[PDB]
Amino acid sequence: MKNKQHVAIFPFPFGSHLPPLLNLVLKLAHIAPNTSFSFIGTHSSNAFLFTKRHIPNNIRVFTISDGIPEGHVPANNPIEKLDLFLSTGPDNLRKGIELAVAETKQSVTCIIADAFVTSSLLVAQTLNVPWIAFWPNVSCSLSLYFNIDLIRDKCSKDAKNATLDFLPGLSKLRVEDVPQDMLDVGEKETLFSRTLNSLGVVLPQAKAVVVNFFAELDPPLFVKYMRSKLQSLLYVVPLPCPQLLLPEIDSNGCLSWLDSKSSRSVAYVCFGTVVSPPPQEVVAVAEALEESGFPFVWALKESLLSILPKGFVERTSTRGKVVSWVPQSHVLSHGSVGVFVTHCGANSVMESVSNGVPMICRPFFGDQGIAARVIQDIWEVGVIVEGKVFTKNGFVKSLNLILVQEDGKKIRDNALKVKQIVQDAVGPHGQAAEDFNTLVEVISSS
Ligand SMILES: O=c1ccn([C@@H]2O[C@H](COP(=O)(O)OP(=O)(O)O)[C@@H](O)[C@H]2O)c(=O)[nH]1
Repeated sequence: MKNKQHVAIFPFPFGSHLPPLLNLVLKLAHIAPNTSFSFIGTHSSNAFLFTKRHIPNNIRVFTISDGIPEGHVPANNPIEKLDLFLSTGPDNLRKGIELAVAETKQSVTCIIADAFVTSSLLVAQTLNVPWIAFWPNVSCSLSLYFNIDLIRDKCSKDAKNATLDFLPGLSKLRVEDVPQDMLDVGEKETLFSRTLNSLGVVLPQAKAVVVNFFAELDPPLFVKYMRSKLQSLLYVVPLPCPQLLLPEIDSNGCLSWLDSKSSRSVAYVCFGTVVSPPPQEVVAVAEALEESGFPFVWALKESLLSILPKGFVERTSTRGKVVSWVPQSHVLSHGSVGVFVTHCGANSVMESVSNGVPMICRPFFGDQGIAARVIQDIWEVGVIVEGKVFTKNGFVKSLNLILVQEDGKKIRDNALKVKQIVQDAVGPHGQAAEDFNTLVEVISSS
């Protein structure tokens, strides 16, 4: 009998949403070489993922519109391109289905999609195939979308430090941690925010929800609560499969520089690929790093070099490296790194906890605030920077606490314990290995 299984995949075609989904598809394609996987992105997302990359013969890449008409120039803000893509609706996605069907000569039997591409659920329903939602954001934020009215009410009435006890397992979360996106009502709403707010209604329609994280790290009560809301909740280990990686390079010599440093002594600083930090906070980070005396690696976009203090890079040249880009996952895996100063993007957080590196957190947008709260108050593997924004004195204090002070010992110890938990979770007999098998069988059975 001819195998005719054919999975169509729709990433949210933007930045750090891309590698985690390719990673899952590579693992699925490897274990089911007789199954077709059709990865449907935009011209820009495909260039981002596939330019210098060999892919398995059962993965094929297709291109759909990004929703930016020729001639249009989006404003310099992270949401516009997201809105324009989402505005293309299910018909754009169905152009991708068409291309995949024409190439494979196989009808689609199953769709895997980043949960933000809610239009692909309509596509799956039209085709009468299961829809599998992929969740690469902070795992704990799933609960928010089932409690929007309660959350809005509490954020409008109660104190900023009031806890969200009505969320099972997440009583440590506070009003101040809530994504502003989900509170905005009226002109401030965007197609993006409206799409995320629909997740409470969208996600229970998924055959399964696949979380790009470790179940062992989420509060068990939160996991139980989410199971009660979904048809199936699966946790597939987010660590990279062999074929996701390129040969590691180091054009800045970060790793060799780190080799010259002592165990857990270096502060690694990075705000990710999206955050445009306030210039005043960039200056504060520099002043604090210099004042602290600690060795540091700061991955900083080169457009921001002009606003660093005059002579800062030069004065700190013998103890610090300020560079445009680093192999971050390999930097975080280096024994010399003692703290990660982060915006708390989900992928950065994953890389940090899996490598036993404690964090100093300054969440900027989206669900970073949720991640920061989990890091400080649940896992207890880091702190939210003193004052909630970078200041020279506050950041210096946070650096001292984690890197050197006896008062930071508990956090340092916890980071190591969490690393061991992750190491024990990725084993062949782990529940995550079972969840992966479960997902493979959903695809097989489709
Ligand atoms: O100099 C850098 C800066 C970032 N990253 C990677 O970019 C991703 C950042 O995604 P995250 O979800 O942390 O935040 P975002 O950039 O999407 O805000 C992570 O995989 C980082 O390891 C990197 O490799 N080198």
